[PDB]
Amino acid sequence: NQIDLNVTCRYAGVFHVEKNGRYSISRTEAADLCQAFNSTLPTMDQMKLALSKGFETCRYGFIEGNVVIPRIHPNAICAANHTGVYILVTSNTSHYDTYCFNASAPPEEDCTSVTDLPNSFDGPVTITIVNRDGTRYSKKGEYRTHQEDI
Ligand SMILES: Cc1ncsc1C(=O)N(C)[C@@H](C)C1CC1
Repeated sequence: NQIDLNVTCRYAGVFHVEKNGRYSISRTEAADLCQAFNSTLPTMDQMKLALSKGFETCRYGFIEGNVVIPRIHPNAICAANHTGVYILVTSNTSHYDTYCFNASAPPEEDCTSVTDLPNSFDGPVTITIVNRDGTRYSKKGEYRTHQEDI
């Protein structure tokens, strides 16, 4: 019973979380997941400031109100070569990665590793935070509050 959470650097408190190496998070699960990191879904303004500090990914993820990809450099296979916060307009499907916002993070680029999941609750799942540099933090718990996400 295991969940891998791949996380990034934080940029003005914003970071990306990919679950089990595939698009697999619902909007309800995304809010609960960010809550386990003492974080919330970023607002579009928070995401734009993170972008301006150096944040970009090549994955769709939830923010408040939309599913987006922050882009700095044009890349043909990432958001159809767009720059800025690219907003997903048309999709049949509901599951993506998520972005999260931690207000107590440093103001600009923070590429230190994440070493805790401070606000998960009691549960049976082995949750493993996986950093980009491979370092890991694991703990037994749960973060999903909606049964349909389990
Ligand atoms: C534990 C941790 N490791 C690096 S920063 C940091 C922290 O204070 N957080 C609140 C983390 C859990 C959020 C991912 C930003």
